[PDB]
Amino acid sequence: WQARGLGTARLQLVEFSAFVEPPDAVDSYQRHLFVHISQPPLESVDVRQIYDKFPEKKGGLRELYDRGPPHAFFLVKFWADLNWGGFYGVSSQYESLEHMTLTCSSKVCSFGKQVVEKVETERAQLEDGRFVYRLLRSPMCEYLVNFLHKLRQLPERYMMNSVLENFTILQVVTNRDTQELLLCTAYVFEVSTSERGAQHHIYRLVR
Ligand SMILES: *C(#N)N1[C]C2=C([C]1)C([N]C1=[C][C]=[C][C]=C1C(F)(F)F)=[C][C]=[C]2
Repeated sequence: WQARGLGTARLQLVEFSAFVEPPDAVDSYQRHLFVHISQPPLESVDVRQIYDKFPEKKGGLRELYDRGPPHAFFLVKFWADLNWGGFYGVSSQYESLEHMTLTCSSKVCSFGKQVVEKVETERAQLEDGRFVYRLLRSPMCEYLVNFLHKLRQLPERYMMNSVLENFTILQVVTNRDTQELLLCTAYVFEVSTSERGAQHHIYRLVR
C-alpha cells in the first residue's frame, strides 16, 4: 500500500529523461542523458523539510499537499550528468488503467520561486487495455538549455552543487476534466562526477 516506485495505482511514470542529441546524430546517432528514470517500499522524506525549495502561494508544495492526495507526492534527487547547437529534449511517459486526459505542468524554481512553467496536455492511447500517455521529445525550454551551458562551465562541481541547491523543479500531473491531482513530483539536483553518469533516488513525501 506504500509505493514501490514513482506512481500511484492510478497513474505511474513509465519513463522520464532529459537529454541532448548532438547535430552529428543525423549520421551516427548518439544521445546524452542528463537525468533518466526508467521503470521494496521507497524511503520517505518529510515534506515540510522541502517547503523551502518551492513557492508557497499557490501551486506550491504546502497547498498541494494540504489538497492531496498525500500518496501522489514524491521527491526525486537527481545526480545530473553534465559532460558532453544540438537538440535538447525531454521525454516523459505515464501509464494508467483509467482513460483520462492529463495536464502536466512543470514549475522550474530558483531559491524557491517560480521562474519557468510548461503546461502540456496528453490524452491516452489504448494499448494492451493499459492506457499510455506519451509526451516524447518535447523541446527543452531555453531557460534550462541555457542554464545547463552556464552551469557546465563552472570550474568546480561544489560551485555547481552550490547553484543547484537553490534550483528545483515541481512537476504536477492532474486529470484535465476533473481537476484532481494524480501525481506530484519535486526534483532536487546535484551534479554527478564525470565518471558517474546520471542517477536518481526516489522518495515518498510524507507528512
Ligand atoms: C522546459 N520546457 N522544460 C520543461 C521541463 C523541463 C525543462 C525539465 N527539465 C529537467 C529535468 C531534470 C533534469 C534537468 C532538466 C533540465 F531540462 F535540464 F532542466 C523537466 C520537466 C519539464
